[PDB]
Amino acid sequence: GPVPFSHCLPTEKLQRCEKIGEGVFGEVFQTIADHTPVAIKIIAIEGPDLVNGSHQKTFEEILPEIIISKELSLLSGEVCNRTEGFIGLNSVHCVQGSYPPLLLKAWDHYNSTKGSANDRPDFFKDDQLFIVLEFEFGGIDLEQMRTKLSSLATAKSILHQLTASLAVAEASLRFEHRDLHWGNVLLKKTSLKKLHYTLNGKSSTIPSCGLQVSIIDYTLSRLERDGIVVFCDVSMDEDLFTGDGDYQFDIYRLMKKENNNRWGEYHPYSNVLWLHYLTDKMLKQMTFKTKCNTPAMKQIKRKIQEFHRTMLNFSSATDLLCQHSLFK
Ligand SMILES: CSc1ncc2cc3cnccc3c([N+](=O)[O-])c2n1
Repeated sequence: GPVPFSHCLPTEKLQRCEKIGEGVFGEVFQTIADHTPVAIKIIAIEGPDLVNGSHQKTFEEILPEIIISKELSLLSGEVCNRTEGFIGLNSVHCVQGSYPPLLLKAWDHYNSTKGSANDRPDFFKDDQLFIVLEFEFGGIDLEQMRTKLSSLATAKSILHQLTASLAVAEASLRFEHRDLHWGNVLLKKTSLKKLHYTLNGKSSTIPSCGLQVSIIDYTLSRLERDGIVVFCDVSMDEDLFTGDGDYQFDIYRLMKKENNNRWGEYHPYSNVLWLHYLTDKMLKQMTFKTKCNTPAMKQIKRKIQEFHRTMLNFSSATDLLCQHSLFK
């Protein structure tokens, strides 16, 4: 059956919770257990109350995110198709109860300093169900790092980490992220110079430039094992395809064109679209502490422009990884 919040967040862990993120879906908290930071994603399910102005998902509607989080976490421990480029999933729990007052306290501090688009989650009764996803702490998203990266050299490492991770997932799981906006790319300092991946049994390395990328948030994602497909059917969604003000909202339209509004099919070009969006973000909205002033740097800049100009003529992240000149 379900367990109380205390099962997931004993006193200690609860008292150390800071809010780090939010969406229509719910709330993300940072905390510490065994000296180790973790992120807690908390989602209300099965209830009749609107939350942040939308209906709660049923268990059946939240399953696909649970399944896909697990599958992509497991790639860190595989052999033929191995990557750490997704986020480690420590645990999943179904929780019953009102929202812990100590989580409300973390929620209020966030609302005060940063401000929130969400309802104060203080209106839940003691029968309310939540899914609690605990992740390894993956760092801070690429959006919030807009002005924080050192040079375009770092950009190349990020795009390489992202392409390799998506390629490994393509080969293993026929995976599409389908919502890889720069909010869903996390960066973390690493003292490792090379990062390792295996694709179809063949191991290579990517220079880190002191960063480790983690792809998050599998709420729109798709994959399959033994011809069983797990996905979010957005065939009948309206709002997803009517956004503007950012290349992001074009990718929703361009995905729907590629797959003729059939979201069960495998179209790995969706990964190429998102990688083009991210490459576009690197050149147009990221600003670096050190511009390209030396000759070897202006080369890296030209190769990323060339990437941006060409990558849409590749059929998958796999095709990019193995055929694009940026990665030779
Ligand atoms: C879904 S919005 C969000 N905002 C911020 C986050 C930060 C995270 C840090 N580390 C690991 C996971 C993290 C997640 N997540 O996957 O739910 C985050 N999610």
